[PDB]
Amino acid sequence: SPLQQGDLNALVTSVQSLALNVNEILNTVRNLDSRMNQLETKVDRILS
Amino acid sequence: PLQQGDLNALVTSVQSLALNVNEILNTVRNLDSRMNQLETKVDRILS
Amino acid sequence: SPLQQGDLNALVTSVQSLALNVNEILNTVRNLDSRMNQLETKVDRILSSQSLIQTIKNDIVGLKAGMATLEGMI
Repeated sequence: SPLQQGDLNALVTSVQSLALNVNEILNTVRNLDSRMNQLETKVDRILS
Repeated sequence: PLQQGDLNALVTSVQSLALNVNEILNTVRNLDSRMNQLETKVDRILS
Repeated sequence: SPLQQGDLNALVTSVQSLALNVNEILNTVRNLDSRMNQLETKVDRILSSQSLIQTIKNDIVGLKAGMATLEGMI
């Protein structure tokens, strides 16, 4: 048989779970974005 | 059959990709940590 | 008959084009980590400056004490 589904589904599950993981990453960075909007509003206040 | 022994490179590459996702996790974590630092700073300022 | 590794090769070039973009974002986000650390450094600097601000507010409370003393008579 040719190259079988071993490495195939190995890399496939890898990239799929880690793509949903990248999604969770960008959600955490969205939390980061919100908190940096907060801090930047405070710094705009103090600069005013 | 096929002679495509060169797939191990791409396999370890997608593993390093897993490490890359965990590394952007470390990224957002360190940014959140320095953010907590500066938010304590701005709390001090507002006080 | 089972399919062949056209699935392998085309999907390889696709996932590799996307993974290099992931790694490019990783490069720029390490740069952004360094820049955010520098922002944290500068913010700590300005907070050390607001420590001189604390010293000056203590100077002002001393100054109001002195002004009350001098004003006491005339």
